[PDB]
Amino acid sequence: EGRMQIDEQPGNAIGAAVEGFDHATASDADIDALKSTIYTKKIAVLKGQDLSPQQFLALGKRLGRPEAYYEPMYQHPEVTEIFVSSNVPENGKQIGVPKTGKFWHADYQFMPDPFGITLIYPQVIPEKNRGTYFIDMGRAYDRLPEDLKKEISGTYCRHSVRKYFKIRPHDVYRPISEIIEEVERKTPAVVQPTTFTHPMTGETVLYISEGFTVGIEDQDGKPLDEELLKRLFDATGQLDESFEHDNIHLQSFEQGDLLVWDNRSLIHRARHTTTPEPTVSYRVTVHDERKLHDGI
Ligand SMILES: C[C@H](CC(=O)O)NCC(=O)O
Ligand SMILES: O=C(O)CCC(=O)C(=O)O
Ligand SMILES: [Fe+3]
Repeated sequence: EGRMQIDEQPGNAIGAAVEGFDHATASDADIDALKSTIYTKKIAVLKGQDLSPQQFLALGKRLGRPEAYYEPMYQHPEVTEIFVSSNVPENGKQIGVPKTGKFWHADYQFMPDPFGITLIYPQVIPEKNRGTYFIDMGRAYDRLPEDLKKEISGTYCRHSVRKYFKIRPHDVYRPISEIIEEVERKTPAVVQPTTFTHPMTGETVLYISEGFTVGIEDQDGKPLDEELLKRLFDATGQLDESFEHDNIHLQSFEQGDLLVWDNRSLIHRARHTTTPEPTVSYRVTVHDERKLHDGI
């Protein structure tokens, strides 16, 4: 340690900026303070990071245990644990996958054991149409009308990647039904309580997203009408295509920034493709000292 400085946004405003962070030299107390900022301010922006892919993984390893993405076409060619979102060819070749995350989601919400912390290190940043949208789903839960809180009490949700699974090069010429069935086998839909208690803060989190949450079911396992999910998406801001809803936060960044966020509390989305500007980002996703929630 000696010079990491965390500047948290005041009051209830989301976010924090972190100056002087060096993952190779930060103390244990520095790391614990950064993690507390992540869980309470939700998004920590590390400033002035000039890191190789290997150094980025090393930074993630200070915060938790990295997990590689289960579909390897997303993986960086040198570092399996880095997920690459890219639409800039390198020597004419596609690296990673283009145009990822164009829907509201929490990362790995369709998997049984999601990690708690996402790290994004932007490489190529659109000049005009840059940033990622976020909604804090604990704050969104707290803002629901009381009767809507009651209606989801006791319920469970089903989450699946089936809508947004991306076709891979080796899928060409396969019948689509075989791919659909392979997705159901490899990544079956996962049931979770509709709300859970955040292990680090005690907040109640509404754990749903328009992109991955495919059904809601009662306290006894019987499917409820998806009109309930639509009303929850509506109330929490996930159906507002203008992105002006009060719950929505647009997180911008500049070169050298590195975003670290709470993947229990937040859902996120890419912006509309209103410009032809490219995006390249590297992502590391880490498990911290607790499961996503205590029922895992
Ligand atoms: C479906 C996405 C990948 C993609 O948007 O192409 N998975 C992100 C994640 O849930 O970690
Ligand atoms: O969830 C996905 O589709 C993968 C990409 C992603 O998580 C993101 O772009 O934020
Ligand atoms: Fe994502």
